[PDB]
Amino acid sequence: LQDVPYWMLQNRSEYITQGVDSSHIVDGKKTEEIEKIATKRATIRVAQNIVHKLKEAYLSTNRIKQKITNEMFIQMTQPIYDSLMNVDRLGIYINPNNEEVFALVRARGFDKDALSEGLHKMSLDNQAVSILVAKVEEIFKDSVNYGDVKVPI
Repeated sequence: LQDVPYWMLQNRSEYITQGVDSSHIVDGKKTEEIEKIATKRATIRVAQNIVHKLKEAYLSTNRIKQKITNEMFIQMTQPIYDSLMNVDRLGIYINPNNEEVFALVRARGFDKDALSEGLHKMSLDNQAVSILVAKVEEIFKDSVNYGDVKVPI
């Protein structure tokens, strides 16, 4: 395993459909296992980045009429995560100081009908669900501009 690069330590919130997370080496787990854990966490981070962007676009030029609270935004994380598809690990690295494994992942897509169904089972009205799902689609469409970038251009 290569050492974590500086770019993994920089703010990468612009790369919404990419996620970076980590796992320490743990008692009686070997590296391959820890890598699976870091990668799952990295994928959960993608869902959290999307939620953050939805909350951001809400609290702007928002068109959503309904009140959506912080708790409701948090509660969107699972339905988004559940809908993610074709999540590629772009990179796996080790921190030399503490043995901690870091993963970089990118979600290439999401299952739009699954997300819709999930949001419809929260207290989100029809218009809210439609705009939110639209916004997730736009995030994915727009993600081609960064794509699989590692070292930023």
